[PDB]
Amino acid sequence: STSLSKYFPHKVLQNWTLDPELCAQIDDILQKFLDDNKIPWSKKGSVLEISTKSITWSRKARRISKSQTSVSSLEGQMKCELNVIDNQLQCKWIEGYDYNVYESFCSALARALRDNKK
RNA sequence: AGCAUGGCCCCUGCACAAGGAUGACACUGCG
Repeated sequence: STSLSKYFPHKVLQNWTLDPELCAQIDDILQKFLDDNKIPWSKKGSVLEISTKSITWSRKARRISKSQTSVSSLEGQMKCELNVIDNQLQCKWIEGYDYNVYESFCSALARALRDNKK
């Protein structure tokens, strides 16, 4: 009953159920989301890799960029894999130490899924 | 899939704050 991770993030796979019309539009939704926020990504087979060096989708990030700030970046690096298995969209966190960037990306992705579907 | 704690995506906001909305959530505590 060891606890060497008594406060580490214990959720690393995020899943979203997808109806037929989501399953059909998942590709255009994903491309829009990723390219409208300038998010680096590449195809690694049946899987997408996202490698970010800084948060670029946050409202805070928009405030920092659209404003001339002394530091024009909110850094924090993270890698994650996007997949579709069993009519579910999965995002697995595969690299990084800051969980908040990965959960921030997940929250924005979830918002994208609710918006471009309704 | 309760209550507390917390942050996340979105809105207001020069910064720090403080709100608002909302859905997906989560470290641990009551247990």
